[PDB]
Amino acid sequence: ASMTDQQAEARAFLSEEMIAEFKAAFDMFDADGGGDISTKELGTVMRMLGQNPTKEELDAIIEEVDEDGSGTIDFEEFLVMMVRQMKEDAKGKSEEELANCFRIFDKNADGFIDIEELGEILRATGEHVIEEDIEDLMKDSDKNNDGRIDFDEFLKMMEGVQ
Repeated sequence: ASMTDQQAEARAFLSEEMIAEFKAAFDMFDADGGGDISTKELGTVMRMLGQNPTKEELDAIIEEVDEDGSGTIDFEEFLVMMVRQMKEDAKGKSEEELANCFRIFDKNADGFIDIEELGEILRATGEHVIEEDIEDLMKDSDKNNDGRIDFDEFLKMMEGVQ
Protein backbone atom coordinates (compact mmCIF):
# COMPACT_ATOMS: atom_id res chain seq x y z
CA ALA A 1 0.00 0.00 0.00
CA SER A 2 1.96 3.06 -1.24
CA MET A 3 1.04 6.53 -2.61
CA THR A 4 -1.90 6.72 -0.16
CA ASP A 5 -1.70 10.28 1.26
CA GLN A 6 -5.20 11.59 0.42
CA GLN A 7 -6.64 8.03 0.57
CA ALA A 8 -5.17 7.39 4.07
CA GLU A 9 -7.00 10.58 5.24
CA ALA A 10 -10.43 10.21 3.60
CA ARG A 11 -10.30 6.54 4.72
CA ALA A 12 -9.66 7.49 8.39
CA PHE A 13 -12.57 10.00 8.09
CA LEU A 14 -15.06 7.09 8.47
CA SER A 15 -14.53 4.28 11.02
CA GLU A 16 -15.14 0.56 10.21
CA GLU A 17 -18.75 1.02 11.48
CA MET A 18 -19.44 3.75 8.87
CA ILE A 19 -17.38 1.98 6.16
CA ALA A 20 -19.66 -1.10 6.60
CA GLU A 21 -22.82 0.92 5.75
CA PHE A 22 -20.98 2.48 2.75
CA LYS A 23 -19.91 -1.05 1.64
CA ALA A 24 -23.62 -1.98 1.15
CA ALA A 25 -24.14 0.64 -1.61
CA PHE A 26 -20.59 0.08 -2.98
CA ASP A 27 -21.21 -3.68 -3.48
CA MET A 28 -24.28 -2.72 -5.60
CA PHE A 29 -22.19 -1.13 -8.39
CA ASP A 30 -19.66 -3.91 -7.64
CA ALA A 31 -22.06 -6.54 -9.10
CA ASP A 32 -19.61 -8.32 -11.47
CA GLY A 33 -16.40 -6.70 -10.10
CA GLY A 34 -14.20 -7.89 -7.20
CA GLY A 35 -13.47 -5.30 -4.47
CA ASP A 36 -13.39 -2.46 -7.07
CA ILE A 37 -15.84 -1.20 -9.76
CA SER A 38 -14.96 -0.90 -13.48
CA THR A 39 -16.42 0.83 -16.60
CA LYS A 40 -18.36 -2.26 -17.84
CA GLU A 41 -19.63 -3.02 -14.29
CA LEU A 42 -20.96 0.58 -14.01
CA GLY A 43 -22.85 0.42 -17.37
CA THR A 44 -24.56 -2.84 -16.28
CA VAL A 45 -25.69 -1.21 -12.98
CA MET A 46 -27.04 1.86 -14.87
CA ARG A 47 -29.19 -0.41 -17.09
CA MET A 48 -30.67 -1.94 -13.87
CA LEU A 49 -32.41 1.44 -13.30
CA GLY A 50 -33.45 1.64 -16.97
CA GLN A 51 -30.78 4.11 -18.21
CA ASN A 52 -28.60 2.94 -21.14
CA PRO A 53 -25.44 5.10 -20.96
CA THR A 54 -22.29 4.64 -23.10
CA LYS A 55 -19.26 2.55 -22.01
CA GLU A 56 -16.72 5.14 -23.28
CA GLU A 57 -18.86 7.86 -21.61
CA LEU A 58 -18.74 5.98 -18.27
CA ASP A 59 -14.94 5.60 -18.63
CA ALA A 60 -14.62 9.42 -18.54
CA ILE A 61 -16.85 9.50 -15.41
CA ILE A 62 -14.23 7.28 -13.66
CA GLU A 63 -11.22 9.19 -15.10
CA GLU A 64 -12.35 12.28 -13.12
CA VAL A 65 -12.56 10.15 -9.93
CA ASP A 66 -9.06 8.71 -10.66
CA GLU A 67 -7.27 11.62 -8.92
CA ASP A 68 -4.09 9.51 -8.51
CA GLY A 69 -4.50 7.74 -11.90
CA SER A 70 -5.82 4.19 -11.27
CA GLY A 71 -8.35 3.65 -14.11
CA THR A 72 -11.33 1.88 -12.46
CA ILE A 73 -13.19 2.74 -9.20
CA ASP A 74 -11.82 1.34 -5.91
CA PHE A 75 -13.50 0.94 -2.48
CA GLU A 76 -11.42 3.72 -0.83
CA GLU A 77 -12.13 5.77 -4.01
CA PHE A 78 -15.83 5.33 -3.19
CA LEU A 79 -15.14 6.47 0.42
CA VAL A 80 -13.23 9.65 -0.62
CA MET A 81 -16.33 10.53 -2.70
CA MET A 82 -18.32 10.80 0.56
CA VAL A 83 -15.34 12.67 2.08
CA ARG A 84 -15.64 15.38 -0.67
CA GLN A 85 -19.35 16.08 0.08
CA MET A 86 -19.32 16.52 3.91
CA LYS A 87 -17.48 19.86 3.35
CA GLU A 88 -19.84 21.97 5.53
CA ASP A 89 -18.46 25.11 3.77
CA ALA A 90 -19.86 23.97 0.37
CA LYS A 91 -22.93 22.49 2.17
CA GLY A 92 -24.20 26.01 3.03
CA LYS A 93 -23.35 27.32 -0.49
CA SER A 94 -26.97 26.45 -1.47
CA GLU A 95 -28.15 29.23 0.97
CA GLU A 96 -30.72 30.83 -1.39
CA GLU A 97 -32.01 32.95 1.54
CA LEU A 98 -28.49 34.43 1.93
CA ALA A 99 -28.49 35.26 -1.83
CA ASN A 100 -31.50 37.56 -1.18
CA CYS A 101 -29.91 39.46 1.76
CA PHE A 102 -26.58 39.33 -0.14
CA ARG A 103 -28.10 41.37 -3.02
CA ILE A 104 -29.59 43.83 -0.46
CA PHE A 105 -26.07 44.89 0.63
CA ASP A 106 -25.08 45.67 -3.01
CA LYS A 107 -27.58 48.51 -3.70
CA ASN A 108 -25.56 49.35 -6.88
CA ALA A 109 -26.50 45.93 -8.39
CA ASP A 110 -22.93 44.85 -9.27
CA GLY A 111 -22.99 41.29 -7.83
CA PHE A 112 -20.71 41.77 -4.78
CA ILE A 113 -20.68 44.09 -1.72
CA ASP A 114 -18.18 47.01 -1.66
CA ILE A 115 -16.59 48.84 1.32
CA GLU A 116 -18.20 52.13 0.14
CA GLU A 117 -21.67 50.51 0.25
CA LEU A 118 -21.15 48.86 3.68
CA GLY A 119 -19.38 51.99 5.05
CA GLU A 120 -22.32 54.45 4.97
CA ILE A 121 -24.74 51.55 5.65
CA LEU A 122 -22.96 50.73 8.95
CA ARG A 123 -22.32 54.44 9.76
CA ALA A 124 -26.00 55.32 9.02
CA THR A 125 -26.87 53.68 12.41
CA GLY A 126 -25.42 56.78 14.19
CA GLU A 127 -22.87 54.86 16.34
CA HIS A 128 -19.43 56.55 16.50
CA VAL A 129 -17.47 53.97 14.46
CA ILE A 130 -13.97 54.56 13.00
CA GLU A 131 -13.06 53.97 9.33
CA GLU A 132 -9.81 52.33 10.54
CA ASP A 133 -11.96 49.67 12.30
CA ILE A 134 -14.44 49.32 9.38
CA GLU A 135 -11.71 49.01 6.70
CA ASP A 136 -9.70 46.48 8.78
CA LEU A 137 -12.90 44.48 9.51
CA MET A 138 -13.47 43.97 5.74
CA LYS A 139 -9.83 42.90 5.08
CA ASP A 140 -9.94 40.70 8.25
CA SER A 141 -13.10 38.81 7.16
CA ASP A 142 -11.68 38.06 3.67
CA LYS A 143 -8.92 35.42 4.03
CA ASN A 144 -7.77 36.07 0.42
CA ASN A 145 -8.64 39.81 0.45
CA ASP A 146 -9.95 40.59 -3.07
CA GLY A 147 -11.47 44.02 -2.24
CA ARG A 148 -15.21 43.22 -2.24
CA ILE A 149 -17.33 40.59 -0.46
CA ASP A 150 -18.79 37.94 -2.81
CA PHE A 151 -21.51 35.32 -2.16
CA ASP A 152 -18.68 32.81 -1.44
CA GLU A 153 -17.40 34.78 1.60
CA PHE A 154 -21.06 35.79 2.33
CA LEU A 155 -21.63 32.19 3.59
CA LYS A 156 -19.19 32.57 6.54
CA MET A 157 -20.12 36.30 6.74
CA MET A 158 -23.68 35.37 7.84
CA GLU A 159 -22.67 32.02 9.48
CA GLY A 160 -22.09 33.46 12.99
CA VAL A 161 -23.31 37.08 13.35
CA GLN A 162 -23.36 37.30 17.17
